[PDB]
Amino acid sequence: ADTIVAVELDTYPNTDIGDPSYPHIGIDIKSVRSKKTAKWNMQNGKVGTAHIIYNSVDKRLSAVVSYPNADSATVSYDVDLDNVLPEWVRVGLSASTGLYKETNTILSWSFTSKLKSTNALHFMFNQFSKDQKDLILQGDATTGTDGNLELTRVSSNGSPQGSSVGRALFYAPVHIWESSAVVASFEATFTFLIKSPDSHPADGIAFFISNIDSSIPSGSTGRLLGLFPDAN
Amino acid sequence: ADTIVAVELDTYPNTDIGDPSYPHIGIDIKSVRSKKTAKWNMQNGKVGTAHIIYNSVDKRLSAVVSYPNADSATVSYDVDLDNVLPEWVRVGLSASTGLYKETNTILSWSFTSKLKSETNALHFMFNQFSKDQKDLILQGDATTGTDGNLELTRVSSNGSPQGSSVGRALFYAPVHIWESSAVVASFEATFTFLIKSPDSHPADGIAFFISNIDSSIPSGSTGRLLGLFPDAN
Amino acid sequence: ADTIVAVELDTYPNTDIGDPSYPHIGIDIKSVRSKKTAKWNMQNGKVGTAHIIYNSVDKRLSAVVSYPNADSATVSYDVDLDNVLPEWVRVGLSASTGLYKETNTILSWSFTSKLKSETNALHFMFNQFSKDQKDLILQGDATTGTDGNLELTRVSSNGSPQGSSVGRALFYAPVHIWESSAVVASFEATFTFLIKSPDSHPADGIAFFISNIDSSIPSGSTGRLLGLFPDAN
Amino acid sequence: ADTIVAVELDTYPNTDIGDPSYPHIGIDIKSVRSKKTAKWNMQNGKVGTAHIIYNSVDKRLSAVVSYPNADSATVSYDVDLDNVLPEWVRVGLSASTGLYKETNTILSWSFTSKLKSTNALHFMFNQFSKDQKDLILQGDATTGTDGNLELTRVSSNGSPQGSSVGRALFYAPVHIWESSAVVASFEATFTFLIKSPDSHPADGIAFFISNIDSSIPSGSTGRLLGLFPDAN
DNA sequence: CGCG
DNA sequence: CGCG
DNA sequence: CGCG
DNA sequence: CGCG
Ligand SMILES: *OCCCCCCNc1c(NCCOCCO[C@H]2O[C@H](CO)[C@@H](O)[C@H](O)[C@@H]2O)c(=O)c1=O
Ligand SMILES: *OCCCCCCNc1c(NCCOCCO[C@H]2O[C@H](CO)[C@@H](O)[C@H](O)[C@@H]2O)c(=O)c1=O
Ligand SMILES: *OCCCCCCNc1c(NCCOCCO[C@H]2O[C@H](CO)[C@@H](O)[C@H](O)[C@@H]2O)c(=O)c1=O
Ligand SMILES: *OCCCCCCNc1c(NCCOCCO[C@H]2O[C@H](CO)[C@@H](O)[C@H](O)[C@@H]2O)c(=O)c1=O
Ligand SMILES: [Ca+2]
Ligand SMILES: [Ca+2]
Ligand SMILES: [Ca+2]
Ligand SMILES: [Ca+2]
Ligand SMILES: [Mn+2]
Ligand SMILES: [Mn+2]
Ligand SMILES: [Mn+2]
Ligand SMILES: [Mn+2]
Repeated sequence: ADTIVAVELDTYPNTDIGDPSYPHIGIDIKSVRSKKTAKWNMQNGKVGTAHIIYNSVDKRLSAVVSYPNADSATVSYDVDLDNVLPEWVRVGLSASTGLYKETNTILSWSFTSKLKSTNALHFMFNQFSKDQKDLILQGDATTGTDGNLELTRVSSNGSPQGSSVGRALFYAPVHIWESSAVVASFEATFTFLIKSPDSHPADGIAFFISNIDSSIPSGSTGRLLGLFPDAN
Repeated sequence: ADTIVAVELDTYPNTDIGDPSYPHIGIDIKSVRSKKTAKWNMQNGKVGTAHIIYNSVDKRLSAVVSYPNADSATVSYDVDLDNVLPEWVRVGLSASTGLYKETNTILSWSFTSKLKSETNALHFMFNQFSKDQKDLILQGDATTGTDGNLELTRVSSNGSPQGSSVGRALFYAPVHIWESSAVVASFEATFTFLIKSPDSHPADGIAFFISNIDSSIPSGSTGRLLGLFPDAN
Repeated sequence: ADTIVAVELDTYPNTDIGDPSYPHIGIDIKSVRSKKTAKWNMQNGKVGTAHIIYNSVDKRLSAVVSYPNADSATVSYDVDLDNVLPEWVRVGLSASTGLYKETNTILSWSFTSKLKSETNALHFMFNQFSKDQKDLILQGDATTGTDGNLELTRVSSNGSPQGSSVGRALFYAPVHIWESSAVVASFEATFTFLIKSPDSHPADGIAFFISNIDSSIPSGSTGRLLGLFPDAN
Repeated sequence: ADTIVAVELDTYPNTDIGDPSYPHIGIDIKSVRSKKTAKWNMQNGKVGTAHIIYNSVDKRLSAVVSYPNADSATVSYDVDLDNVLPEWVRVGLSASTGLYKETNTILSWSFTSKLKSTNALHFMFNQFSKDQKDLILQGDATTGTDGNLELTRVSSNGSPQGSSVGRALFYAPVHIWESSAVVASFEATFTFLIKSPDSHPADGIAFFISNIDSSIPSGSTGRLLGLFPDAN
């Protein structure tokens, strides 16, 4: 399979596969069964912000998700990603729907990698164009609509569709850990708009790191958030 | 053909095809016959530095090349790159040898692109090069890992630079260099190099280039063509 | 006197002292009588954006001012700032009112300086302004904390802009803008603003300026003097 | 007194005041008695590198000190700096000598602060000039010698002097924590050269954060590393 | 750039 | 939100 | 920029 | 590296 390290924004509780009984941010290592979660006060129709953090010193992958004039949700997890991910990886955003639906609109996406042995990579998207050549769009992902990236399908009228799954990956491979490295670090930021006219919103957005050749697994709509082929 | 916009560091004056009678920095638009050149006091065996700058406001592609405790060579040229290059491009370094030889060692390479239309941005910095660099497309004789440097032309096991060589490094991701509905667009590019030649005739040179995404080394672009051009038109 | 190099956004044509017959962006070297101006379609009540750029290679101080879904105004001027400004300077925003009035609200302000001689660098970005901003020297009527914005000229409790007002924000740290033994020197400056006037005569304007470290608002630099100049020479 | 948060590079063991029996990196909160230390293989005469890290999510101040072709030393400590430092602070380098001497040469100094409520500050020094107007030099600190910052005094010949103390602070105050802030972070980097012809080298270099008006305390040469007035 |  |  |  |  693909090797997956993700930060999940789960909006629908799949209690069948260990999700808590409420919308959660979670830190996912190689399994949709998060290794740590937190209660997340999802605001239907409000534009939200996600900062994900890791360095080689603290070896702690942390994330904050937050809305204007509101409290935040934090989740952290201690993991050596040098023992999990290959040296070279791709970084990406994923999203899915199932029986229930939501828009998976990405307005902004920023990512920075540093290796003091210094080597560096930084990209920032605030507008998305119709032909975004430095993005690998997989599944139902689309660019150009209001200058935003729409990871799952949404009607001309605006109505989000169900049983949808799509991903954006940055075109260039990233060196996220080096053999002879003193410090390695990455920051990742994105703003999003999950809006659902149906009061049961599903299924969620995730930042992920994966092997370079990563592709949407067979039937990864819904509970699998476009990352995992099974709920193991 | 490929569309090429390059900054050439010509160490070998090919007077035959319009090169001045001396080693020159030049600004090359779609032709190896530079549209602007300047005298460059190339120092055999010394590590040197190249800054290249362009913006949508000044629409002026400029370059400075320099060695520690020595004077600089500057070249500028007014060109709307929105009228020359496609929207999406790759940025790269090229180098060649021919009748003579030189090492075309790159120790560092930095590039930044900005589009305010609310800014979109790409920045990469290489100070070490690994044996398996997946964020680089090596074409021709180009190789990485030797002293953690990028060697664009071939170097014998013995350490001596080889002749009739040509190789290019391109950054893996395509870059958006201009958009119609953008207010300001800009790029900076920096690289350090080591041109060293045991032969007192050093040839042929190093160049920063921007090109169509799918760009590839032209056949027989060894020598005066610097791995960019198929002909000296 | 203070030495001033400024980019003026003149909303009130003072034809008396060489302002063109319309609202203009201008490049001001040591005189309010700009050494280059351009027609600026100022939009009352709309948030606008200003990019200002200069390098040691092109020695050309350039500026773009623009509002969303509208054309830009550009101005450039060739000047060696190494021949004008001292080595160390402060960078600042200024604004004034006089016969009429306007709000001189600054929502954002970004500035970057680089000296490669191995690069020395300074960058600050303000998107919020707090009530107690210790990294800013407010002079005159300038104030912070109102909506998290910087209000260079006075605004009544009622919300209406006041006349015969002048205030300036300077970044606390001195900046090294040029060195003798430097190969490349550069600065970028960005700020968003809101000029809104209930009076259909809006006055007087906003300006980015560089100046000697100890620079201070000249006496009676309200109005056509934009808080930079003591006289209209 | 001044309010002090420092990362100490202690080269001489003052066992009198809790220093371990060997050269250590340590994380100092309001006392020269570090709240955590680590063994540091100081290389006399070799140029070394120091990365210091903190964010509001992990609330963990961490540091790595290292030399080329050698293993590193790490020290971390969990502390809310919003409960320790005032909102506005100055960031600085300090160094001292006592009975025993060393050079306290700084070749490089970089510092970055971020507040997503984004506000930002970044300065990088690779050369130091004779009149460095954006630095507040206190005590014996000097700039211009080889383009380096010399925090303690060193003879024309090169010989480092004893009972010396000097500090560099960046001119501008820094906002290191905001009331209504989602994320706050700072990185700090500096290269240094501690060289001692006397085989007993003392006393050390520190990165510090302090109240804006901070000044070298009375008799803070030696064990006090130019930060503390007493060894409490 | 140096030699014929 | 439906099915045991 | 609009009014005398 | 000196002093109990
Ligand atoms: O109208 C809103 C009603 C609230 C919904 C019920 C929430 N409670 C709940 C469920 N739901 C059952 C799980 O399976 C439902 C069908 O599964 C499909 O739909 C979702 C939506 O995208 C997807 O995650 C699945 O993979 C699949 O596509 C619990 O388990 C629980 O608690
Ligand atoms: O101060 C300026 C130095 C003057 C150099 C004079 C040139 N020396 C020289 C020539 N002249 C003719 C050049 O073409 C012959 C060489 O051809 C091959 O060698 C070079 C080496 O890269 C290459 O540019 C060509 O394209 C070709 O591969 C000599 O014959 C000689 O020696
Ligand atoms: O499309 C361009 C608009 C044309 C504007 C015409 C000017 N309107 C105007 C004048 N003309 C003389 C200007 O000086 C008198 C005003 O003096 C005070 O007001 C301004 C406001 O900031 C200031 O610049 C001056 O320095 C002084 O404080 C009027 O009298 C009038 O109305
Ligand atoms: O020639 C090298 C010999 C090694 C030195 C001894 C190390 N062992 C040791 C000490 N030393 C006694 C502490 O006080 C000594 C005098 O103190 C003065 O000198 C130092 C040097 O800068 C300074 O830290 C003091 O504040 C004061 O200025 C231990 O305690 C221990 O273990
Ligand atoms: Ca779920
Ligand atoms: Ca040539
Ligand atoms: Ca005016
Ligand atoms: Ca000590
Ligand atoms: Mn989940
Ligand atoms: Mn040429
Ligand atoms: Mn004017
Ligand atoms: Mn200690």
